[PDB]
Amino acid sequence: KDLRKKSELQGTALGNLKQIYYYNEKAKTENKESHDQFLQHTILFKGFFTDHSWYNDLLVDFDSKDIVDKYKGKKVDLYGAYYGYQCAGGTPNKTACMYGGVTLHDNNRLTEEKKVPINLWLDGKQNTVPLETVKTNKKNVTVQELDLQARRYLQEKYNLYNSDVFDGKVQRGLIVFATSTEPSVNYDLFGAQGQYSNTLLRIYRDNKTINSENMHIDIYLYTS
Ligand SMILES: [Zn+2]
Repeated sequence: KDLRKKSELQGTALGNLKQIYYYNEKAKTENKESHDQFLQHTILFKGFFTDHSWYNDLLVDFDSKDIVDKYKGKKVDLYGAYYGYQCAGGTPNKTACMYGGVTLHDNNRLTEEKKVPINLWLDGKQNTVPLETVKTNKKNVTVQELDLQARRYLQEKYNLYNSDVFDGKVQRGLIVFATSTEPSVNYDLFGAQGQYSNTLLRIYRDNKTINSENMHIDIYLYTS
């Protein structure tokens, strides 16, 4: 208990979360490099997009200058949710923003696609979840990549970010990313801050990375 209640979220926020985890498209590219910055806690990827009608460039925000230095210049893979609202730094009017979602490319490939085990409870009762639901090709994966996939299943299966009206029964929820080599990382499914992207997605800014090898996800849902 002590997770945020769905009712504590204001108007637009709920809709924007559903926009984020169900409707919007995600960025996903392999082998990209750049030493281009805007602000010292950022890395600017010019020409990131090449078939997207609106956007051209991509500005990734990080926690600090230190973290930037780690990927700056290196060959990286990108996987995350981006937005255009209140976003600038690159090609004027054609830049998209994104928090984290960057891992080092070289030596992070897995011979085979890893399917991440999901244990799910609804008011205590266990519910079986298909294994192809969440998967990755990285030894080291950002929590964001796994998180985006898991919440999409939660939307489809449980109408998670829908209004009570449109069959949204879950009122409180918690997602846990468990690993043995380290302490777990868990998110209050209803704890995002703010109403729009730029603020809601700020949770992936730490660019948290966990090892996919022998790891699973725990989800707890409550209709009250
Ligand atoms: Zn567990």
